[PDB]
Amino acid sequence: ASKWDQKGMDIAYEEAALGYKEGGVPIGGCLINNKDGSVLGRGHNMRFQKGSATLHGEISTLENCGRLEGKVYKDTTLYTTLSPCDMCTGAIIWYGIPRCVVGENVNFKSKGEKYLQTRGHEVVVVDDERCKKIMKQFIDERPQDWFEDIGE
Amino acid sequence: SKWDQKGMDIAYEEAALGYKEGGVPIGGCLINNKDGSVLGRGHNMRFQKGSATLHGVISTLENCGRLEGKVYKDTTLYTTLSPCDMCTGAIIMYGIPRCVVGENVNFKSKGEKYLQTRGHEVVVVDDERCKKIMKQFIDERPQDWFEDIG
Ligand SMILES: [Zn+2]
Ligand SMILES: [Zn+2]
Repeated sequence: ASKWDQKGMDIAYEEAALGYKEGGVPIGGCLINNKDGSVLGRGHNMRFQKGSATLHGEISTLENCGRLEGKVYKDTTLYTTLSPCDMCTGAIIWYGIPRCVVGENVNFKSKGEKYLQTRGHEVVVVDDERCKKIMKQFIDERPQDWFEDIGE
Repeated sequence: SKWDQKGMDIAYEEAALGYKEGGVPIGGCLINNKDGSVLGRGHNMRFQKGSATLHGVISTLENCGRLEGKVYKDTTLYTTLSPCDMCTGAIIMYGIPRCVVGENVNFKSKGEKYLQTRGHEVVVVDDERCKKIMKQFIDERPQDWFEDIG
């Protein structure tokens, strides 16, 4: 485990909770440079905040980093409170982000988690209970909104 | 399919429009398969908005707005260039069954095959207009191109 994992998941959960407060889906994340622990960006799901079909927590996080050179992505970790969907898996693959740390994969899991390993990326599931609890609360109280985010 | 000509004409329109704005000439649109209605269209906004994620497919899907998951299940996504792993994942996640690609000569990624692997139909039309405009951008601005896909 990398020394910044605790920092990364803390920030990612902060983003998920902030997003929950604003009325949206409690999925957050951030991008951390593995060398020195700098936070390149952070964000949360913007489906309800901005009416966005594409701004998942992982995409929002990457957009909030701005355009980075390819070399930067190559030594980063992306932290996300929920297991990534097929789109966010593709983003991680496309940018070449070597490490993906997942809060939990209990309330949601896609084929992207294993496809990340197939494409050579390290996936870490921490099984964070704070993430599980906030995500389970949203699902339980707004289930119809929940199925829209995963395109069911 | 009867809308393929219309869909590629719109996607090319978007790509040429984005080229005139100074951006990457990659455009697309989403078409409902039953009646041929355009659900949304867009182009790559990398240079227009300093965007890391707003590829032509992602831009196109953003411009449709939030839709019910079932709407996507009988649509076709048109794109002027073969999609990257990210746009491929968007097509997979949303359940868009059909993808019509203008050309995969100037660019082709693992996402074309992965799309078929995951049960989606991928059709490459080898449009010459798309190849021409994309080749031009690559030849005029190879450093921007390689900074993006290299
Ligand atoms: Zn996602
Ligand atoms: Zn793409």
